[PDB]
Amino acid sequence: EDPPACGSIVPRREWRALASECRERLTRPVRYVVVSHTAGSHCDTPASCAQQAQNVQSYHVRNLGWCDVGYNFLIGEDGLVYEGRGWNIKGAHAGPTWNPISIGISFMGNYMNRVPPPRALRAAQNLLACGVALGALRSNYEVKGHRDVQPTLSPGDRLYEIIQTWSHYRA
Amino acid sequence: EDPPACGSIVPRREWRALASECRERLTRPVRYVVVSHTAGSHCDTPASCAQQAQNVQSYHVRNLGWCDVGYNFLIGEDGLVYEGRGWNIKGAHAGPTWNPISIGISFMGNYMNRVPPPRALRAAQNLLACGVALGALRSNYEVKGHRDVQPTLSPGDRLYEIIQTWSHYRA
Amino acid sequence: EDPPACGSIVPRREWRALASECRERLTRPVRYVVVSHTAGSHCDTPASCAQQAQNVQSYHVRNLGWCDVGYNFLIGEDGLVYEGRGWNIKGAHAGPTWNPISIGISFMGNYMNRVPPPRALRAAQNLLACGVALGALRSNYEVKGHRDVQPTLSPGDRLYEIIQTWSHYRA
Amino acid sequence: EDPPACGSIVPRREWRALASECRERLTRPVRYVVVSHTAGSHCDTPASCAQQAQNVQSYHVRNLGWCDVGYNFLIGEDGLVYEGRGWNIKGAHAGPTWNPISIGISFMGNYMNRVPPPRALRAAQNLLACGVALGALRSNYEVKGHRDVQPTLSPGDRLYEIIQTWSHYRA
Ligand SMILES: CCCCCCC/C=C/CCCCCC(=O)O[C@H](COC(=O)CCCCCC)CO[C@H]1O[C@H](CO)[C@@H](O)[C@H](O[C@@H]2O[C@H](C)[C@H](N)[C@H](O)[C@H]2NC(C)=O)[C@H]1O
Repeated sequence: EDPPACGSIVPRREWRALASECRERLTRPVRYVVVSHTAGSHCDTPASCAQQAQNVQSYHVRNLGWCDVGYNFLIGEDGLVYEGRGWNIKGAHAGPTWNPISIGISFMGNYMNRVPPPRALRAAQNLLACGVALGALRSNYEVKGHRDVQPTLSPGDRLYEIIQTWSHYRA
Repeated sequence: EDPPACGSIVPRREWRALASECRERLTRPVRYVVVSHTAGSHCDTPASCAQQAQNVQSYHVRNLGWCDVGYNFLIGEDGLVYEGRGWNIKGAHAGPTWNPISIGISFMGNYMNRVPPPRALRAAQNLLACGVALGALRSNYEVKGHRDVQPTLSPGDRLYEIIQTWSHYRA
Repeated sequence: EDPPACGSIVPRREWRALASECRERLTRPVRYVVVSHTAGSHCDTPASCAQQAQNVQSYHVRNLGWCDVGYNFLIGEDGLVYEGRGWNIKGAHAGPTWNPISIGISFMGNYMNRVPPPRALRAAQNLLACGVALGALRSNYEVKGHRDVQPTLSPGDRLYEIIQTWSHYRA
Repeated sequence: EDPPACGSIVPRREWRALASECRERLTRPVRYVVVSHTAGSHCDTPASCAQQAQNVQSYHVRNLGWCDVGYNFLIGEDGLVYEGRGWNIKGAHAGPTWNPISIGISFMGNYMNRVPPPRALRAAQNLLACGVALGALRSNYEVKGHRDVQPTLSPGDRLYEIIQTWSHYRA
């Protein structure tokens, strides 16, 4: 019934992100969502996750030389979502074919033999519903696992197994 | 005008590869080589390695819908090099910025907690030496680990540790 | 295969096409689409365009000796798509290398100094979407300029600039 | 900024439409499609037809005081479809009972003693199929004539007998 009717996100300033230099935009409404995992260590507190988001971005910006952390959003096990490039900026998370047409959300950690806590799954699914309500994502958007569009084990066997059951999943 | 027959490479026909639909070419001499691992199961016999190469290609062609296996060459633990897209066709292994200026060689297996056997490493260095002798690679080519140009664990912790010591490795 | 017959295409019979003698088939689904221009006269009415398509086929058949108009489909400035050899038959528009693995669509007119009207651009893009829907083209098909696969001016500088901005365009 | 709309519909702005002031919405997917003729002048080219859509709109807006042209979509004899109120906005073409539950498509011209060209009929069929793909029309919708729901000879005797032969028509 009123404008800002969706999910909470930790803003860039809050997790002390380096300023983005990316300018290429995505065309909303976006149809695809690609779920990946950072494949590294997980975090489970606002404190550790903010730090983890800073490290992921550092690697992408410092080492890979990218304009900003590749993901549009990051999901910490603290149950919070971390603002990446956002709903309107093209990400670098699934290749030249899917980057310009999807939203890349990455779960912080490695989920090959471990599943994310319920609160992390709720945060991600709450975020997608937020993207629909805002008009950032199509009402009939499609969820893919990173390994469905790129050769990689991401988002991890256990997590990949989870998203396959999701309402919007379409391999 | 010197022609060296230093190719102990297993032809696509020999490992029963599906025909390639790729047509884009690489401009020789190529300056970079990006080393990755398939992060899948490894193989130590010509027979099992031809089969694993088939699987890797099947994943890329049938699941990802690609023209061919993304790597220019694959390295088996059987100590043999398996022909991928070859020296002249641009591969799909390190992104839009690196694919067109590099040769991607991938070790079949996951090297986070395993090192490839000496014979696999010998195969890879001999393959790169052969590339220089043919004119396909610059004599002063630079080797990069996959994780140095893209966010990923590839080529695995132990293998990455090994290639960082290589003469041609560059930050 | 899939219920929806897609897009509005002017049937061969409607533009008074000479019967085709072509028999070689394409392998479904097709990966490539080569965009060309006829470099001939443009037409902006259903009548003038049915005539020009007849003229193009006439030149190809009667003067070049081809089994039919070499293009799989023709686009008119009248905003309609004119059926050539169709989705299932191999055309003659990009040479011995590409003809066997691509769909050739051609805009009727010379676009070195002119751009095709928006209706022609929309007709071309919906035809392709239709090809994908029909299973004739791969979901991840790639669009190429005629100049990218053969040494030619086709499809003309102005049109070439436009197809480069297309989502499925790959240099 | 991505690929354009299906059915190759000439956008409002392309046929130089006055801005719409309508707000009442239909709840897609819609169950009915009512076919009428404008009983106005006919046109057979993109230029003439854009002018006629302007004429029809001008009459409904300037003279009848409507928020926009009554029809959701207009079909020209040039074989193109012209965007009227579109898929989401309730039209004014079949009265208070039928306007809120149907999509109204109108053939530009008088068809009492004339049949519209095959392409105009194809554009109409193509428009309806693209409505389902978009999710605006019920995958299994129903088609009615103007005289089947209102006391009028619209869409004309000739055009009326043709739509009766359609596969989605309902008594
Ligand atoms: C200039 C012309 C180049 C093309 C010449 C080759 C002709 C035909 C090749 C096969 C087609 C590939 C392009 C279209 C495409 O299917 O995209 C891929 C997405 O999967 C799917 O659709 C799955 C369909 C299922 C969904 C059903 C609707 C990946 O995206 C890929 O696109 C490019 C080429 O493959 C690569 O540069 C890119 O590089 C890299 O390649 C490496 C695998 C690397 N590890 C990286 O992952 C990638 N780069 C980045 C930055 O992520 C790669 O991931």
